Amino acid sequence: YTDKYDNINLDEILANKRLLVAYVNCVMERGKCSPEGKELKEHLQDAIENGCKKCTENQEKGAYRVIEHLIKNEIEIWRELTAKYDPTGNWRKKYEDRAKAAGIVIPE
Repeated sequence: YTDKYDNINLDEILANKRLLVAYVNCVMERGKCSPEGKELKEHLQDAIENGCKKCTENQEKGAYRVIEHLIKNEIEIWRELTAKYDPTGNWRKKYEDRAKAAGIVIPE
């Protein structure tokens, strides 16, 4: 399935810092996107900008895996992503509330 491909690529991105940086740069429009990077970026952007209006259930889950990872481990990147895609902050708040409910402490 294309879902399986997304899942293993997300597994790779979250495990390898080089891939995560390349992916984040692709999402932030400051680096090249591979075809899979472009596909995952579409859903991560949809998640932050629009609450994943067009994401399938598996795509939304995949986007949140990266969101929670960034909130917990790369807060500065999470802040850049939300300033770019959700400055209004309603979706940002929904995800931050979910991460806090998972016990993640978020600095101001």
